[PDB]
Amino acid sequence: MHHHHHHGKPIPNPLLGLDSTENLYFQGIDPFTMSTLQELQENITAHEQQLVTARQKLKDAEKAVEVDPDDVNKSTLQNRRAAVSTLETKLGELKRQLADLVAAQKL
Repeated sequence: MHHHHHHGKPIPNPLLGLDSTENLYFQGIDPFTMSTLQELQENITAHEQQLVTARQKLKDAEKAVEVDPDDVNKSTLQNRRAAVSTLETKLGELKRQLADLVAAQKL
């Protein structure tokens, strides 16, 4: 260099005590908890369309006791209506997986 300086510092002051910390922190994570949202909210929707269709399949089984009322086409109703019960059990448990999932898409 081609120049000079005259910098300096004063003497200390009687304030002795805690003067250092360990507050250093960092954060980052994969999106997998909401990749699971995108799968499970789609699982809700597909198991809901399979549930509207299970309603529609039970209406097609009512359409069967309409056309040929054997005790089976009425029991076959209770079977299609049993898929609606499968599907409905799922969607309560599924929409609750979401209420747990969704409450972690926050994090």
